[PDB]
Amino acid sequence: KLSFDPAELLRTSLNVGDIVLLKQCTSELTMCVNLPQSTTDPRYTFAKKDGTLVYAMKNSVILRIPKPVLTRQLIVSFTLATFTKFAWTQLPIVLKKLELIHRYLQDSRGSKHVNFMSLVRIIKNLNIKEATDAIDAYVRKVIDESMSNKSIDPTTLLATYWGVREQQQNNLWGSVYTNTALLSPTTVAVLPLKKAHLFYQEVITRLESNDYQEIKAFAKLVNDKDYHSIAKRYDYIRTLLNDYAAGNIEENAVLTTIISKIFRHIDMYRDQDVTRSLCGKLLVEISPQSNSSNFILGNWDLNIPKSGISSVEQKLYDTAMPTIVTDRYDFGDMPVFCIDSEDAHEINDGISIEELDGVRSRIHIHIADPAGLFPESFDYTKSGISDDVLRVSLKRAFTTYLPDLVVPMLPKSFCNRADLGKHDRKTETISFSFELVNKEDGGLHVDYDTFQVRLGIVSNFPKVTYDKVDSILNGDDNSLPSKQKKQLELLHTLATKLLHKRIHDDNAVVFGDGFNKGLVSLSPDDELCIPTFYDQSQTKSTLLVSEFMILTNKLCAAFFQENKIPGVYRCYNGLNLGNQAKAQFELLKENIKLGKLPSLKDITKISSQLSSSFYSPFPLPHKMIGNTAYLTVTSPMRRGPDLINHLQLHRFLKKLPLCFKQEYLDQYVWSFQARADILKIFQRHSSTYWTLKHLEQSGKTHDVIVTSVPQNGTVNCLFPEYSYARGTLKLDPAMIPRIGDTIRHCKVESIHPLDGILTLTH
RNA sequence: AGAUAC
Ligand SMILES: [Mg+2]
Repeated sequence: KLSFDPAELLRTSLNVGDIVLLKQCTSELTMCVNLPQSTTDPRYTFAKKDGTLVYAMKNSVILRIPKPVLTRQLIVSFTLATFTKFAWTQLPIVLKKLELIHRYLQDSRGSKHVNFMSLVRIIKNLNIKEATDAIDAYVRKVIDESMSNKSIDPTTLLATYWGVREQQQNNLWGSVYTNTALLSPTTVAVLPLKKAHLFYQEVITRLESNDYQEIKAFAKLVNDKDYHSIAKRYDYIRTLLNDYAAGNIEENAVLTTIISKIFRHIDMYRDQDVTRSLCGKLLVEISPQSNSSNFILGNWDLNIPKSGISSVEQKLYDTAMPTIVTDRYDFGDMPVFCIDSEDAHEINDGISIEELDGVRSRIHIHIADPAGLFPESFDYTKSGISDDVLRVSLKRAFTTYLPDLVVPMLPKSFCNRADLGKHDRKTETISFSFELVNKEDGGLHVDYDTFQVRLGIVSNFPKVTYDKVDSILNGDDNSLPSKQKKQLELLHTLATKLLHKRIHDDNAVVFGDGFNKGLVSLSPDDELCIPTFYDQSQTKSTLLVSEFMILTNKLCAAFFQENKIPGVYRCYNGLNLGNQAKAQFELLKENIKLGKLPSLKDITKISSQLSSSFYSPFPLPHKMIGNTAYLTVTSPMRRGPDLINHLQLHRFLKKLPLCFKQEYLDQYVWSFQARADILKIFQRHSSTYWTLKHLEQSGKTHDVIVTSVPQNGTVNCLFPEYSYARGTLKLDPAMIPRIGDTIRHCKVESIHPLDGILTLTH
């Protein structure tokens, strides 16, 4: 065991024996020595080289290496020491490689990510002496050769991480993202030498010369409120403030000091902690009157198009057209229900039912077929991907949905063509058909032998929204044909039994009330700048739609496995938990069978025992949805995993050579999981920004629920009324509260929206 | 933190 397989990360959860890097101890190795014991305290116990323990949140783990009292302490310590030693020895050599291959990976035009693993492999497999010979070809040989085994050397891994954190300080690499489920790094940006490293070197130089004269000249202009000259003269400083508020340079400490000096020289801002919000306030103050300014949108990793690389790609997307334009089953005038919101972009799904008997119904799930618009759907002559629009699409591994804006994974042209829901238009689908039988027990049974996958056509699309459907199933609405209206009631009654089945039979875990309140929508102004809040609805139509997609996705799992097809699955492992905690958890899991579903107060206590879901190149149980594999196909225009599962289908159904061998898959799943993580983050970050910006506009008291153990006399908390208003409370020393506890009257200390900071007193 | 849709 000198190397390990990245796959054991997916197969395993955090467990004792794991060797970790913590956010606390980024420069010392640690090792998990105990798991959480209760809901009262859900932290893991880690041991340092010194035998000193550390208790930390599962998510404080930045990277993970999978697996007589004194002997145990001794072997724990000597192990950690050995790994550190061999790690340190490589490090001066690794820094040299990092600077070097940074020359080959960099793109001159903007930030560009790379799989962190692929990167580690290059570090290991590279000879500096051969790379410097006047016969480059070598380096490119090592990079392509990174694809093979796929095993990874832990010490090189550790050293590379350390090397990157070091060269991060020179604006050579972006942040290292650590996936929540695997607890391991996924990707890191490679920032351009001239546009970021070098630019900020010249900035620092020009600002410190003649004892910070230009800092001084600038701060004067600000105090004299002459914003005009700032524009002509000091735009490089606006840039700097911008890169701080957006979160691009928040890790370069020189620049933070520079910024401290500037605030120190400005009257209003002089005494205040240097926070992105504060850079935002200033930058707003010295820039022409806007209506809103979400600066998170400037973030390089969020990677919205602004000049750059993505600005190049959208120049293609704007003029791209799916001229790839044949043996499909036609469903005729059979009606297809596309139950989406009024404010929807991509219509990926439709439902059709045929009532055959009182006992039996046949179901058709018509998924848009974006895979069809590309030569790769059918072309067995060329292995891999030749197409521009397709490579780009897979790079934007999902559509980016934010309260501010949306960035579709696919071009507008391809979306109009592939979209469902266009009435009386012959519309290509991929359709999954099967039959359900009502069972004697009142239950329901699914005939997998009915299950069928076909390339179809549909054209009869009833106009429907989750609301219209709901008012229909209440009787409020009767604008629909009685034949159509009854297919809905039938579908709704089928889902109810599907859901009841998933709970009692698949031991699925399904959430109750309160879980998605105060979500964020922008409203426009006298410009989308007004936040309005809502709850995600759990209704008859959502229940209907959801139950079927879940089922569709479960079945393609079965299909891909039985036919030995490489697919992108979505998995969920859960946590390794202490025996007393596993009972606190299990006690809640029987409550869902019995009829009570968990409250968010109840979930807060449980939330300290949950994992997150992750994509995988091979089947693993998604242990929430049920006890079985799960492969997402229902949203091929907005999820890359689904989109890839479709190209495999096109190949298979036309009995062609498949598009992807299993090896090409692991590379993409890494690419996808990376982009998935970034998006979860920036979704939370922006909505938080807006939750807080509203709490600012609204003006001192609110009720909260405790969500953490006191660390330095302070707890984490959340607002029941708002999902993205998470803060910290300074506990009153006069008295300690448990997790899930409510505190009704609380004083607001500070609010920093661009930073996500919310502070309170009791 | 799970799920669906977007
Ligand atoms: Mg829909």
